[PDB]
Amino acid sequence: VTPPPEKFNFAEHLLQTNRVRPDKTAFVDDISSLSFAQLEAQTRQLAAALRAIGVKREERVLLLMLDGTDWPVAFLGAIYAGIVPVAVNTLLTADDYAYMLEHSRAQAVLVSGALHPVLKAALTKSDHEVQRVIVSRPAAPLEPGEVDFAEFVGAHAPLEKPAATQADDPAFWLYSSGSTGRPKGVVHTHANPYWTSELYGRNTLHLREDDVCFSAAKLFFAYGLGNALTFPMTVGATTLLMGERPTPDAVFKRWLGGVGGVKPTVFYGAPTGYAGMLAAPNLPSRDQVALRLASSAGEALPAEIGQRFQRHFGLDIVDGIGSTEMLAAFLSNLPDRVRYGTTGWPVPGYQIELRGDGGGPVADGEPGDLYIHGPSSATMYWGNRAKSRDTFQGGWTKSGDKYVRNDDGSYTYAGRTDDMLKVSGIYVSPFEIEATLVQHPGVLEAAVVGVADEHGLTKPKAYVVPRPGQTLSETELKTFIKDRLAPYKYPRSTVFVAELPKTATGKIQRFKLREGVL
Ligand SMILES: [C]C1=N[C]=C(C(=O)O=P([O])([O])O[C][C]2O[C](N3[C]=NC4=C3N=[C]N=C4[N])[C]([O])[C]2[O])S1
Repeated sequence: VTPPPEKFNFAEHLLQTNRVRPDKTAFVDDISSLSFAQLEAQTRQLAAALRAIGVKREERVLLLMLDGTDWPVAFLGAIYAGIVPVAVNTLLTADDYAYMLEHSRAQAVLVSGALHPVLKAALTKSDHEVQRVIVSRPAAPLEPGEVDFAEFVGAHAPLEKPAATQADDPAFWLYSSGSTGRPKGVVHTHANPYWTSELYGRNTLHLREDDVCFSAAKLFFAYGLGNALTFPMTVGATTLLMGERPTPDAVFKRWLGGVGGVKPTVFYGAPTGYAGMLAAPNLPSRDQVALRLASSAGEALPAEIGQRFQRHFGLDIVDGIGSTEMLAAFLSNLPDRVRYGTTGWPVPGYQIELRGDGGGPVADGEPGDLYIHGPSSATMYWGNRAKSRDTFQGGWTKSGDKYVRNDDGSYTYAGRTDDMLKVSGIYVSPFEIEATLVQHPGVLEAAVVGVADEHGLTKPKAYVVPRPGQTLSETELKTFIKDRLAPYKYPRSTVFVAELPKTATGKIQRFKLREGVL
């Protein structure tokens, strides 16, 4: 793979690549579609619109939008103008967005109408620098100053040339959370999604022009950003986007060609999603779908889920591990080489290290801390030098995982080194859940650990000490957590206990809870 030139604008690169297929569908969702030509026009018109309102090169804008054909226009349009889009989760609270607006110093916000209310709350309570709010598909009247995304794009002539960016300049940000502290702004360069899209999308998955890509993982996830934007645009594939929550019925409807007259040939999701679909009553048969490749990421794929998917569809699930910091997978099974119970082999282009307790090599079969050296690594966490020093160490990126290398060169996941839990393939901090539970007036203490469910998938499990003298029923506690935590963070069960095992210094002995002692 030939490195990108030093003068390089990722958005312009993706546009140029597809000037050979102007009338092929680039993106299609429930209500709209965009050829590569139409996408290029609207991308460059949005870039001009953003510059016209005074957003200058290297400044950030907040991109808070459901998956839809407007999403890649917003993302590539900012990048084409040398403006840095900060692409964020659509299921967060006003407080979360308030912090992101201040931390990013976003100068404009591109928001889906359905998300305007939470953004309104975030703008009102924050010390933001937002100059303009641009609402894609408004769901309510427009407040003074705000503009409709389609009118905004339609009102400016396409920018004549891209910003003269370098390949190592920041191009976009994603946020990722550790076990405590604020979400971390992961800064990715113009080069990084070129490397992931060439090394993984093209050379590992073998995506191609006649593919139709469909990702249960949303575009604001690093995984989804590759699956359904950078990978397909790199090979000219057509991408199906879906705004709504990715339930089995929603997914099946798309698999069967219920949207845009296209049937997906490549599907991406988390193992939890695959388990959910395999259990659905209306699982399609192979003759009904056009899938040729099924990708999985976010959490380890239990062998039995892959085996059941293979037995039903005649297709393996290809399990790879990536991270927000590395942007896409660096360890992966191959489409024609799958070993269930492992994450496969290093992606060519990435060097992998397992380090022991002195930082040195570990022997095959023993766990070590995983570190990755690859050309797609994020450069830093914006504004957090301490965590950046901890993570990005002179060419090597600490993943937070432990892995075991097998005799055939494959790698088996062996857990985290930080307490973080991956539930439905999404980061969850047990300390957040604990902190939420102890604000219930009936809870004295709480400890949360991860437990494998019947399918081998990790879920939170809560141990709660009731506050003496307070009626506390499981049902009232479930309702308490319903409106305070996103559903994927719900504890699978809650065990009420009279005490928690504690050292003798006030620390909960969480491993005894993992061990089943209570
Ligand atoms: C491609 C891709 N990108 C991204 C991803 C992810 O997931 O990211 P985040 O959120 O940052 O996270 C990371 C983590 O998670 C986990 N995983 C993933 N994948 C996997 C896993 N594990 C196991 N296996 C697999 N496949 C870990 O922890 C990491 O570090 S993807």
